[PDB]
Amino acid sequence: HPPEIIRKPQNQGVRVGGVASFYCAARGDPPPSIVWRKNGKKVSGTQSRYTVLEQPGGISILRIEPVRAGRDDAPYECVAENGVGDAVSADATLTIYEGDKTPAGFPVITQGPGTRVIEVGHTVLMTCKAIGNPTPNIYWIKNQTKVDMSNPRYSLKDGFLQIENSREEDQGKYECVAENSMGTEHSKATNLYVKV
Repeated sequence: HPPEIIRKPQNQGVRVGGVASFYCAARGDPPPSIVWRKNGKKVSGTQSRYTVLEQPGGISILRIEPVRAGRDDAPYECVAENGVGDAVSADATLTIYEGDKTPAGFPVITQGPGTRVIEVGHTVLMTCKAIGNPTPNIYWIKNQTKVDMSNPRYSLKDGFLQIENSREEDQGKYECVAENSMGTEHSKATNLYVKV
């Protein structure tokens, strides 16, 4: 059976020097593989600044950082192939904004997470203060992948990430992402250290 894309990548508008990422998810029988194309050519995670992350659920993420004007702004494609003769694809473009040429209402992170040390068993609240029009959605990434918010110790409070009863496992490099219809901004990433 032909594969189907259950989550299409979305156009991204990002500031020069920032982080861009596209998400794609596909499934099928036989199970499909996902590849990313840029200007019609395969993208390889072997090249610097480009990273391809796979996760269970048929998920592939293309992450680019830092983005360079003239180099990374292009139409991309997610292509899901089953290896037996069928493929499907979905397009998404990366638009890069230099200087103050951002769309009006583009998300601004006025305070991102800062370097923090927390004692085991203590609660930490990581700040992400962002503004935009529309009001931005906020989500959290640790070590390049979305934080699993189904963890009962993790929750969002007005966009801030709360980790209760911290464990050594929680340590890592966190960033928040502020997104709306006008663009996407990643905060600088910072270390959470858990002191035992």
